[PDB]
Amino acid sequence: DCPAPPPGSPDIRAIGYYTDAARSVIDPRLKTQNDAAVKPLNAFAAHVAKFADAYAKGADEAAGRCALTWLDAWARSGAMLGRMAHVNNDQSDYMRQWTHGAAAMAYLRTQALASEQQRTDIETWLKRLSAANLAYWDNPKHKRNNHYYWTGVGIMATAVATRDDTLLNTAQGIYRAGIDAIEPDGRLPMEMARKRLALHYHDYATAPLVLMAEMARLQGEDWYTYRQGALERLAARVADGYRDPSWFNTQSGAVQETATPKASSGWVEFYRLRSPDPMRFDAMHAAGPFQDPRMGGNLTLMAQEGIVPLP
Repeated sequence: DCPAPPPGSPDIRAIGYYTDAARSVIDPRLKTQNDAAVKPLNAFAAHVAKFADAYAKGADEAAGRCALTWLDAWARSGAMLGRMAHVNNDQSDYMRQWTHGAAAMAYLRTQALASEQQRTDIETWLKRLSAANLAYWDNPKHKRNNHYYWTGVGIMATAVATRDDTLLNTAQGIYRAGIDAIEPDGRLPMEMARKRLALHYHDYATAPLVLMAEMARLQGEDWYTYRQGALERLAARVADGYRDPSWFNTQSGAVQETATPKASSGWVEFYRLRSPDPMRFDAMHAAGPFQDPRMGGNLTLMAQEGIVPLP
């Protein structure tokens, strides 16, 4: 039975929860407040990915159609296309970026089940979300860290699902901006500035980059050839960081928070298949399986079976 979706409100009212300039110290009451405010967005993402995962298992046409029912409801309500309410930061825009990515990823996986009506309304919505999220970054002040790279997930998934060569080129630029930002020692300076979370955010920056390159495979393109060796350096630094945080400790100036690779760390499920040295990523692979609705759902199964299930 396909549950009723949350309201697809045009407006988003998120609240930033970091207190320091490095955006590494969390106010627990602001975080709890945000989680309540963005509950319909996280619930939307979690369900459409749940439904896409179940469709991908086979013999569950119904789950794929339930994902589409949710997507079509939010598309027809103009969800997230209204006001991005500013409380103390741009958290509302960050949510639109992540939720667009989850929505476009789910559509990419389930569109074979979509009626023409659903295709028209969802794709129009996803293209409007792509234009809105991209326009946010037209402001110079907004620094293009991992939030920028995650914006490429929704743009890329929309591009592949709609066969929009223009959005494809926009997504490639976002991917390449990330690859271009990798320094010769493997670091991403804006993620290295997050102190105790430097490892966490190098991990979180690698995830959309890898996902974009993997979606490019769906159209026969090998984006891993761009600046050959840069992504490998970044990805290896992350894998090494979970083994031993000494290098991140030294370059960030802070002792990294102890954490097991989880969720969006599942970019490793794909990258271990692309790396010339897969054994570097066995430790991270062993922490699987990995699931993240913002990346389409079960990364462990998608790496084995493909992002888009066979119709």
